[PDB]
Amino acid sequence: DCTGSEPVDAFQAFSEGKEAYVLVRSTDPKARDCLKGEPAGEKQDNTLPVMMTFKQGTDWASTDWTFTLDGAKVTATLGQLTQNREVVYDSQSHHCHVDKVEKEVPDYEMWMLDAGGLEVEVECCRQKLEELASGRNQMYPHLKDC
Ligand SMILES: CCCCCC[C@@H](O)C/C=C\CCCCCCCC(=O)O
Repeated sequence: DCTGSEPVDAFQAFSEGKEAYVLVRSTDPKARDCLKGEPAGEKQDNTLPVMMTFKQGTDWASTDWTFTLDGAKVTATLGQLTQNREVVYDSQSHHCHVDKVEKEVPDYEMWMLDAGGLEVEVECCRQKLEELASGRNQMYPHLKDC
């Protein structure tokens, strides 16, 4: 069945902001190499401090974001930058989840704890992403010598 955590809750999907999640799949041809998200503090009200990292060529890169959580919704802000996402799927143990990136032509992403194990859950996330983004070429951001 591949039934995951329901109802879907962004905070729960992020392991209550106690873990780092890496981007493993994306329909975005602009997806950044090694894009990783990690907690950078405790949960301020419905907001969560997050440090996003990635690699540009051989150089590591960094940015700080404020996540605003509302159920399954995630509003990420940095300066004048605002990114809206909706966690559409969340694995049983909150090991991996699938996001819809809100925009003119929406993109879909698969994030997961940076660890092995719970491979059936990983497969389920992959399956849910295929459903949401069927027919879309996928990129593998974490498979870039990260
Ligand atoms: C809080 C731990 C991180 C969980 C991962 C959240 C995942 O579902 C995606 C949610 C928000 C991602 C924000 C995207 C920010 C872009 C980072 C790269 C860049 O644009 O510079």
